[PDB]
Amino acid sequence: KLPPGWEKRMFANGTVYYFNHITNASQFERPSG
Ligand SMILES: *[C@@H]1O[C@H](CO)[C@H](O)[C@H](O)[C@H]1O
Repeated sequence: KLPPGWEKRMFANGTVYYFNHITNASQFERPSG
């Protein structure tokens, strides 16, 4: 589905984004590394 450590996450206002649990990185666009 997603690259190593990445998973979907969401803000309290209902806005969805991508988050890396291993590196603490974040993106509004679907990740590739
Ligand atoms: C939802 O809140 C986040 C920050 O919590 C961000 O500003 C988004 O743009 C907003 O839609």
